[PDB]
Amino acid sequence: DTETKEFESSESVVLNHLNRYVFPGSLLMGNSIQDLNYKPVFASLNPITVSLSIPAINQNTAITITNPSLSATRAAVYNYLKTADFTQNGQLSYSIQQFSSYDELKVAFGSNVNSRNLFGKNNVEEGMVARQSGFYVKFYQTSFTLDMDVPNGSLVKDNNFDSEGIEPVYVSSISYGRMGILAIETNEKAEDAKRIINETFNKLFYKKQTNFSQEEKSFIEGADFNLYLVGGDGSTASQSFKGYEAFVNHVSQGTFSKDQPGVPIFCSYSYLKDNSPVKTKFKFDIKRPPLYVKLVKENMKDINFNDPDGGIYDNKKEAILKIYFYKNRSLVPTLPNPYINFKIREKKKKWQSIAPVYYSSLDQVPFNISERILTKQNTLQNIFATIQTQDNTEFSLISRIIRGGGRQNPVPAGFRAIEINDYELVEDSNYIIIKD
Repeated sequence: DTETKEFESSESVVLNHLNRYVFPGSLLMGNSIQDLNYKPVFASLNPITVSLSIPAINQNTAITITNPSLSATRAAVYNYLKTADFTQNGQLSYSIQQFSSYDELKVAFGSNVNSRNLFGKNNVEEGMVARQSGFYVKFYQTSFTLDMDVPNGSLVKDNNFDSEGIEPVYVSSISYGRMGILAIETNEKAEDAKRIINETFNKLFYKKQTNFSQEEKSFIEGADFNLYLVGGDGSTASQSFKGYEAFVNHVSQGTFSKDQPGVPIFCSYSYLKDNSPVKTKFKFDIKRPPLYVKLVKENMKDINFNDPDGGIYDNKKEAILKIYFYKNRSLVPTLPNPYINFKIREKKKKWQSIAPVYYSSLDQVPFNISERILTKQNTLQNIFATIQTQDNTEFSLISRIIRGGGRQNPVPAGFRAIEINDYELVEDSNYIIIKD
């Protein structure tokens, strides 16, 4: 049981192991950019004119690459920056979004990249956020950008090239600098997590401060972090840590220079055919995670109405039945999923006799048995739900035993009436029962 999700991207995050294919005019297979399995198309390329923008200082220029290539692009940029003003920290930006599956981070990367495998995932719970709440933070510093002009005709010189009948594409714009995508898992509630996360990032990443409150410090020390960073310091896979000082080192601004001016962090593509912009429509399915339910008795009351002078002892046991919902076996609370019908079995054991019957055990009583199933639905407002079994009360009778021999032989023995109700969850295809 999955959830299909569709998004469209005109821009892709450049993974650390692929930045060699990302430069202005880089000609690639039209079917190799969606899964980041870049396949260069070998062709003779014409000169290109690209606009170099340093948005942190609000400056722009125009460099020319006669023979498009990564080396010519590196040489062109440096030989401009070595004579011009540049930036140390670039243009900062971050965006905070909640997520439940690491497959949803595909959208943050703007491609059909195996995001869960990239973040160390890959039951379906393996690719699911474990703690109460999950948020990812896409933060980046843009040092400079390269944006091609529309070619005057074709970017290619000769149409004699092997693209395997696939209409090729070429890298038409690139943004350079440093980018991280930080997954955060907190047992805190989402409203509080989102606020604490925004507050701590405006402090460290933006303002470079570290005067966190104890609330924010406790959030950091108790949160699970998993970062994928694109940069000179970037790994090919994510990195899972759990530390404040580790949090402060990683979320901190990076530095740029004329010798290290930033790596390709995201890029856009055009078609070689008509020089039109490229946009991909993606579709991925999120396997719905399981629902765990536990039946519990609460507000339990054991009442004894005893008449030792008349040899009658009435013991009534009661409780409020309650089902609790969880997203995993670690009892992380969750709001129930819509349209699940929670089923509770009531097995009743009833017996009575006008005259005391001296059974040595309740396993000897000839009980009259009856069973029914209660059904609870539409409970999507709380991480638990009360199970009503009677009229005019949230309490359910667990036990009701009256015994005794009467005024004559006023012993606490014999049996006059027994009613015993046993309760359990009924197996369903939409939830897994947890019974202690």
